[PDB]
Amino acid sequence: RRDWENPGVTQLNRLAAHPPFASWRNSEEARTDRPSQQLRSLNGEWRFAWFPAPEAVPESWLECDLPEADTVVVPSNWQMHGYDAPIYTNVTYPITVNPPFVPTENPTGCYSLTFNVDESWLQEGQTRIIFDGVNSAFHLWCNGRWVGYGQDSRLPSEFDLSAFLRAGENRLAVMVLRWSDGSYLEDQDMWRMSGIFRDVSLLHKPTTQISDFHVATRFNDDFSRAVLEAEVQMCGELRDYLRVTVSLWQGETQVASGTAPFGGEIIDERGGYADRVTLRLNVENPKLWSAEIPNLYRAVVELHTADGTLIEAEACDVGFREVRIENGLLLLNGKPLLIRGVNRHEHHPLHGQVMDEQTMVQDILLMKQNNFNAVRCSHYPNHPLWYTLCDRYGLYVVDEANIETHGMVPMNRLTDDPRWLPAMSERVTRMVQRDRNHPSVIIWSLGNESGHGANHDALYRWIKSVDPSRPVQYEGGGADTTATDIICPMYARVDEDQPFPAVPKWSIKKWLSLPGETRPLILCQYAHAMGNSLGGFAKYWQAFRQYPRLQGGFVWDWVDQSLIKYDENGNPWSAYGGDFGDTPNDRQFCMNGLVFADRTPHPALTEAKHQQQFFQFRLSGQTIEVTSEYLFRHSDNELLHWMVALDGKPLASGEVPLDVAPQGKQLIELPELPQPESAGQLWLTVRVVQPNATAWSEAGHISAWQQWRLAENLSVTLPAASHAIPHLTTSEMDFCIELGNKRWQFNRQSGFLSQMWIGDKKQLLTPLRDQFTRAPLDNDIGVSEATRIDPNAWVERWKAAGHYQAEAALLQCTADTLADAVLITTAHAWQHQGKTLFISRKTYRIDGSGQMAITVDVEVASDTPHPARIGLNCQLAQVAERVNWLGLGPQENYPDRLTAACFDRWDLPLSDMYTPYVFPSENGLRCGTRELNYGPHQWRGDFQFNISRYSQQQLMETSHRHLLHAEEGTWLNIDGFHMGIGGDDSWSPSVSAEFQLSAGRYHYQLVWCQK
Amino acid sequence: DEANIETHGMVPMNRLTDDPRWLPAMSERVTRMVQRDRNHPSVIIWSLGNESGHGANHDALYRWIKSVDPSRPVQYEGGGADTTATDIICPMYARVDEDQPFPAVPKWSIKKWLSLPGETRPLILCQYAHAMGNSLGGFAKYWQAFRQYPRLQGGFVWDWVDQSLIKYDENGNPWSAYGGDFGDTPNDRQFCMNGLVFADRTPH
Amino acid sequence: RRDWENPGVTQLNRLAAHPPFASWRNSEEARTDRPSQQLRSLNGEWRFAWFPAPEAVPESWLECDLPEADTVVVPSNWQMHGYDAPIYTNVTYPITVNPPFVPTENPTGCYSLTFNVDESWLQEGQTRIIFDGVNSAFHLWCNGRWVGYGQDSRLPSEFDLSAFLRAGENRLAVMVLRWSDGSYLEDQDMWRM
Ligand SMILES: O=[N+]([O-])c1ccccc1O[C@@H]1O[C@H](CO)[C@H](O)[C@H](O)[C@H]1O
Ligand SMILES: O=[N+]([O-])c1ccccc1O[C@@H]1O[C@H](CO)[C@H](O)[C@H](O)[C@H]1O
Ligand SMILES: O=[N+]([O-])c1ccccc1O[C@@H]1O[C@H](CO)[C@H](O)[C@H](O)[C@H]1O
Ligand SMILES: [Mg+2]
Ligand SMILES: [Mg+2]
Ligand SMILES: [Mg+2]
Ligand SMILES: [Mg+2]
Ligand SMILES: [Mg+2]
Ligand SMILES: [Mg+2]
Ligand SMILES: [Mg+2]
Ligand SMILES: [Mg+2]
Ligand code: NA
Ligand code: NA
Ligand code: NA
Ligand code: NA
Ligand code: NA
Ligand code: NA
Repeated sequence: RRDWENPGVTQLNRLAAHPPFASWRNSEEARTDRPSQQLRSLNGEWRFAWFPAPEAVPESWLECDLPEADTVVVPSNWQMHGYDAPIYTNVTYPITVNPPFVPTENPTGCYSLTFNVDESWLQEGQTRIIFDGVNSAFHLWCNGRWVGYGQDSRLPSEFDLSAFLRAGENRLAVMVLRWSDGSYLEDQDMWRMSGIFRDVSLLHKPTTQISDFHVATRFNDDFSRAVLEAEVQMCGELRDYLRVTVSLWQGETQVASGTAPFGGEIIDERGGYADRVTLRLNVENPKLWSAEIPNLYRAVVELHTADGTLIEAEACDVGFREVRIENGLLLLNGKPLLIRGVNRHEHHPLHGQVMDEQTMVQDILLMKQNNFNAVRCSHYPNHPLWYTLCDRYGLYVVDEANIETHGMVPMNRLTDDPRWLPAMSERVTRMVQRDRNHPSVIIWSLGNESGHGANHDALYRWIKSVDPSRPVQYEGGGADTTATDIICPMYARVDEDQPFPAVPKWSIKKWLSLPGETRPLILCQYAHAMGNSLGGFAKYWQAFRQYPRLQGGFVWDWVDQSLIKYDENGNPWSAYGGDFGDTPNDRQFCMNGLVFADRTPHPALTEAKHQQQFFQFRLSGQTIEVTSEYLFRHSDNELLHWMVALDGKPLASGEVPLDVAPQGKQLIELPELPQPESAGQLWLTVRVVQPNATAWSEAGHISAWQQWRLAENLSVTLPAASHAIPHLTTSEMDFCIELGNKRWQFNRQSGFLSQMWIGDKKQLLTPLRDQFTRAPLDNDIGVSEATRIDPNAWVERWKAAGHYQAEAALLQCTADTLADAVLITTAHAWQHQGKTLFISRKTYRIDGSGQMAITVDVEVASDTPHPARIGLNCQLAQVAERVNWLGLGPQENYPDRLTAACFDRWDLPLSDMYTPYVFPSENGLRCGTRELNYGPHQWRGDFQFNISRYSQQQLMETSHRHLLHAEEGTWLNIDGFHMGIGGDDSWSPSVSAEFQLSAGRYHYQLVWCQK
Repeated sequence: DEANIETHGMVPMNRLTDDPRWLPAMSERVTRMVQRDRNHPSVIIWSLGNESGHGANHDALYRWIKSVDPSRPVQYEGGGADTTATDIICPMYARVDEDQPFPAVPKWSIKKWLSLPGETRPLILCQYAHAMGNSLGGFAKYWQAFRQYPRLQGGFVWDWVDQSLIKYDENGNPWSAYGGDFGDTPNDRQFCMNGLVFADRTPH
Repeated sequence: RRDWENPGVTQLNRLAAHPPFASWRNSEEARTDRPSQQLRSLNGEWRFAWFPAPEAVPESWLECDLPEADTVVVPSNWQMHGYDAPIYTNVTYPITVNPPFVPTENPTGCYSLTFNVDESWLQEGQTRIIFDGVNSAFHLWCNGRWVGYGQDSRLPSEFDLSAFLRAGENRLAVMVLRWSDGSYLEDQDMWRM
């Protein structure tokens, strides 16, 4: 049969889909969500054997274990056990595109399990097996007899084993095909793996059972009254003595209960459903569910007899909330949402695509701690526990069908073809059937990157028809097609249009107002967090706040899809595309997360946290106005802390309880802040602290912050008469300056400061030179590759211009002695293929105090690409333990990504000054720095800097962080100016004009002195 | 042009048409018809089938056609003749002036149907005036209505030709047979003859 | 298999649907809607045998004409030739309602034809068979090898026979099932044939 090369066969003998069941036989257990004796896990140790194709599978395997098999844990992806390599390809399918056929060499995983079954399960009722996730298709045999087949790697497949099992020991055999016609619908940008990767279980249900149930909650105009309506269907023999009771509980309190015999209302000329019943329960003043306060009730559905004997019970958590689009706005409980979302793939660096509760809870907690209120299931239905957790912790979810055909040409080749309508419809319909009772799901999505075809239009209407309670979205075909209730583009910029033909990506602000357009706009993916990125994140947030119809978005994405590999000494390291011998591959494009694979945050997460704050502040005089962005709760677990500091030196602070209604404001008068006897800048910092711990945060959690510069007192105080005067020694090749136990040497042919001594100790490993380049970020590189250069990428514009090859030419080097100091003057030109790219003019003035004042004036040819930076650099001979600076921090910050950083005095171990991006590049800059301390040196001025054991050269020559090695000494990069990092996307230049170094002439000055 | 989908005998009538497991099967009956007949200018309206209730499968298919071929309206009478799966109010046997208010799927007088609150579509009976035996009494009352009301745009008489079959007697003489005459049972007897013309084309 | 008791399988190896084709190799003929040499009719006399269920059909029939078969005209409805009774039921299904199953006694018509194919059709190009109407479902074999399956009694089912024919005489074998899961969607008020 070759059922795995026929989109017309997506399954054989598979049971209908339905919401999570457990068949409790005790109502209270159902109410409490406790473990059910009728639902057994078959997870654990299985037998497994790998074959290169299904044809190679021995027939004996159906009857008995293969001696060559191994014993492995299930769920798992077999690539993670080393049986074959996982492949990282983004768009291009991992197999030849020739639908619906798959390669003849098709890795086949033969899993088997010998286990026991009690007669009690067989003597009555139905015993089914449930495979929550099998990638990508499989055949199932039980005791050597063929049971059935299933496709869709992301939804459960269940089969009735009642007639196949026997009391005692039984054997399951499952042949899993890596590739199948299902693969053409699974072209998501993620590792391509396979296997039994989600749970396997056995479920026992009575012959007469609850086969489906749907819960709806409708409200009156102000949400002070609701009706809970639960439709219940049965399978089995109808009998008049049968009943269904549906009860609603708020904790231990029973809120409502209704009982009815089967028999629905008349539907049409042939009657109604004799096998269904709908119970309707009124609820006054329901506690409403939202991500702010995830109030939940428990619905218990009991199937029983008139005399009271329970047959079985099913149940679910219920959240009272209405989701609707009106007048162009997405409302939840009648208030317009502001989605602070993120797309999250199911990824574990060691377990591959196998999810576990601990990881899930770790993700959720980090999300809520960082002010996210929503998640999109990019790009398939998730493991079932995820929805339970979103329901209870409180996150709005976009549940998305496992349909992605990105690699087709054109993208809608299959989605517009009716012969693929059935397979696609199963991917949508079965998801809705399984997840429609979860209150956390607020929007359905038809899949991802599959163009726009008529099949999407058919399925969009199917959903709208079956479940009017939730909007339907879909980005394919241009983001605003007839298959979406929400304009949901990916990577559309804030102000800049990208008018691609047929599927233009307009500026979001302009998109909203195109002729005839009225829908809300929520980006399905925005701000690509690959490497050092998130530049321009604030721009989105300012627009979402200013424009009602701009309702937010899902950042791309939560966690890097890096996998762990082990070196020669068995040490682990983070790998990406190509690292398993997979080819073609898309290299580092699999790492786009706000957190690394092991959940440590990237610095960008803090920028997200800050922009997504729920409290806004303005300052006026001594007055602070706090405005709450919560729609439903009062700030009842919040206090405001404030502190006033001069140049990092705290002068005063205090705290004020916050009591602001949702959407309201609170004024807070700060007490008279005394004046200050000292030059410097006074800064006010406020933080919102949650005094009490919550289900997702600890006591003392800071949820928001903001700063303002208050007065500044410029220094007008004259240094003081130098104790001594520096001496200049001139030789043919050098200018030397001596002062006390310090000496500076300037080489007359190079024109740079080549050496500095403190006593007899040399302080430099390489001379102090201008630097106009940076080891390229992922955003600077984009898609450019040696085999296919993208001449438009920043890195290629820089290379081509000669930025990385340009050599300094001396134009001038002079020394003069002044009354109290020595002045060195230098000028250099940087040229390439005879063009002058940059000209740097400087003065060094060394005085009686031993301070060295450096002034730098640079010219940049208007016709060369704007440079990555304009600074100086050097390799210091010293290695010191800490770094202390008065500037923005404490974490890495760049020009277009520094809103979350605060101006203060920070002190960190040197290694915290380096960001271990998997793919190395320029990293760890801190901007807005007035003073920097390292070892006995001190630099003062107004600059940006980074300091670490790695040279730019090394970072730009190294592709994996595990291969970097500390160089002798410390590399110090001190910049007058640094280009933004961008990140709107990572494949097209995205650094905003206001963040490019295009002024033509730049000036900066620093004072180097000994401390 | 009408898809080969009729599940009249189910209880309730949309049992299959509302079941996603039957969407595939239904879908091919509709998509394969459009793919075959879309270039004929005589086809001016597509129909989703007949007496199959109103199920979500119908809504999905209605949309698919609207999407693939916007040139022709889509109609479908199931579920009450004015559901969200039809561009045309297309009842079967609705009377001219007399309402028949059956529960869930009332059959209003056609004059009154047009003007129900919120209604604005054209009304063309998918089936009207049952030509079984000596019949067509009251035919003129429809025509008078069709002519006076712009939005009453006519209808399709039920039906063209009797489905009687020829049998031969003892003497070899042919005779017109109906339900049960072949030993078929259960059967619906003469309900198979409702045409304006006899099976041999002779007019009634 | 029992593909006829599974709404998940409405066809196997069937080609996509499309408007009426004739593959004219002369433009003026296509202009005038004249007959095309590339579109041939298989209508006329075929061999036919009736069985009470698919389980009763002999394997011999795939490769060899059944001597007891009769010669009858195609197209036709087998009730009209007297092999079984046509049934007139309006609403009530003619079979017990238990989708997607059908009765185990399921009248099966085994039709077959030996016909010629010129080498010219085989040296190049594609040769497909087109059944404009088969009620209600069927399996098709060509020269004893299985080709495919189809449902929906009112639309054409087409199969590529390019790899199955040979120049000269060829034999088709079509096993037509009276009832199938397709029957649940064919409850029109008319004779059931
Ligand atoms: O879709 N593409 O053909 C394509 C080509 C070059 C770069 C990105 C790109 O598509 C983009 O890839 C990113 C990578 O993280 C995401 O997968 C995103 O969904 C996709 O649109
Ligand atoms: O898809 N990618 O992630 C990716 C990374 C680096 C280079 C090319 C690449 O994908 C490639 O991008 C080009 C656009 O430049 C095309 O869209 C191509 O089909 C895609 O495979
Ligand atoms: O559909 N019915 O249940 C039903 C019951 C009794 C009488 C007619 C009837 O249905 C009507 O029957 C006529 C008979 O020629 C047509 O088939 C019409 O389409 C159907 O609605
Ligand atoms: Mg298949
Ligand atoms: Mg993609
Ligand atoms: Mg590559
Ligand atoms: Mg700020
Ligand atoms: Mg009768
Ligand atoms: Mg079938
Ligand atoms: Mg021969
Ligand atoms: Mg009927
Ligand atoms: Na907004
Ligand atoms: Na990616
Ligand atoms: Na408070
Ligand atoms: Na690098
Ligand atoms: Na009229
Ligand atoms: Na009739």
